[PDB]
Amino acid sequence: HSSGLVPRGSHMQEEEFHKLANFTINHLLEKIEDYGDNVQIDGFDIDYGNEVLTLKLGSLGTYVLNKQTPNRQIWMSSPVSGPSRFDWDRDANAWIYRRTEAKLHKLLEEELENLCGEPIQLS
Amino acid sequence: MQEEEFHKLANFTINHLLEKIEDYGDNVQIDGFDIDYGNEVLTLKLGSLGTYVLNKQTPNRQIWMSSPVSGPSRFDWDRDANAWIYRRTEAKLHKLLEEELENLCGEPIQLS
Repeated sequence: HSSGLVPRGSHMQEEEFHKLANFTINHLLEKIEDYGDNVQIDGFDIDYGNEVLTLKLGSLGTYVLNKQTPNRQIWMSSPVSGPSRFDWDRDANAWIYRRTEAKLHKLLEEELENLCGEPIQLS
Repeated sequence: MQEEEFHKLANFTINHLLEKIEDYGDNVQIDGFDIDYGNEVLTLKLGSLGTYVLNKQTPNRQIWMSSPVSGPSRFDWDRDANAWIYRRTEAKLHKLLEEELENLCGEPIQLS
């Protein structure tokens, strides 16, 4: 909660990072948009622009996701768990927060069900 | 803090910041400068240097910021100082952004 851009030697080439990150973020936008149609959250609003993904859950809070290209990471701010950073794991084929080993899609699945009462499948 | 009062101040603080960083981008030369606001989120892309994100967290009555230099922070409104404060470090929101942009872009800025 004090450092930002930290150098690393296992540097995924910028081209490969954009493919994986663009595909993952696009998948999330489509599936969470369907989620808003099947549940009724007062103030629901998901949108993408200037490389940031924004999910407003009304009075429940706001999710923010964005690419941090210098670090080769996806960054997320959550109303439930705060900040986290995700790296691509070539052996698991998923985005992982190494401080806790939580997978990105499974974490959003777990938190959204607790907040809105209905399940979602982002895997 | 009343939810109504939180929305007033936070909209004022974020909007004030947006206009001043737009003027700053015109008077300095940053390759890839791009600032924008939409759906209550403020985004500052400094090209290859990274991306700032600021947004209101209404349940907590806080402004949240993600920085490529210092990472995450949370700000509360202090009625005696008239500023947003990160209580873990006592940093003011506008003074913190002033220091990092000057270090990054070489020119000073006035966000107060």
